[PDB]
Amino acid sequence: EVETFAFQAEIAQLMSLIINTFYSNKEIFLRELISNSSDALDKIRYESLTDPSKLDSGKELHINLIPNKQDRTLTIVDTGIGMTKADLINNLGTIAKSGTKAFMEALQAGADISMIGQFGVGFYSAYLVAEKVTVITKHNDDEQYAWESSAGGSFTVRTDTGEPMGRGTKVILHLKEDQTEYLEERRIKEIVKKHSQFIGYPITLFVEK
Ligand SMILES: C#CCCCn1c(Cc2cc(OC)c(OC)c(OC)c2Cl)nc2c(N)nc(F)nc21
Repeated sequence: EVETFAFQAEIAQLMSLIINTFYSNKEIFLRELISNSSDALDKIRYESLTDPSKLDSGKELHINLIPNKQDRTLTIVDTGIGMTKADLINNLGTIAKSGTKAFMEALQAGADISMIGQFGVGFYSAYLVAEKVTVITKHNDDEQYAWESSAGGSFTVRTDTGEPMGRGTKVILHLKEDQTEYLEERRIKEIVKKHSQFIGYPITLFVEK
């Protein structure tokens, strides 16, 4: 069964602001998601130092960026720690509520949307460029899940029966019609170099086709 959930009103409000604010500097979505990847790869590596079996679902620690012009998707893939169903439905939203409030106050005081990552809610910058976001994820302790949302106040979760990933997270950005620049190899390399050049994991940019 596909389960449908309501976001918290605060998360829904942050999502509308991201969607609705005039703000040209949309490219920062990408460092935010790569930085999320990097932090998740730090967590699995750190956990595997006192428990080596945590890497039996895959030893390689890396980030892939995969454009697809036909589907109009940019996918950010990591082999980090992954997320459990409790993360997807409850834990992450509980934390997000307070980083939301702070981010919202900061914008009023004169901060801008690019600073979102400082408030633990940078994931939502995905909606600068994406009309829908699908998150596929598998943690050692749980099953493989698909989370999805096009904003509008709700998200769904379901067991994922697609191709098993081992361990880690794929964020599939279904791009808005006017943001297909983020599918172009030269544009992605530009942004990675500008904002993500010191990530301590190999980042592979796949090419089409
Ligand atoms: C916030 C925060 C950090 C943790 C959640 N998270 C994120 C950000 C994120 C935050 C969310 O709530 C604030 C969130 O819920 C809608 C979310 O949804 C699937 C993601 Cl991917 N990306 C990763 C990732 N690549 N890998 C792992 F393992 N965890 C991740």
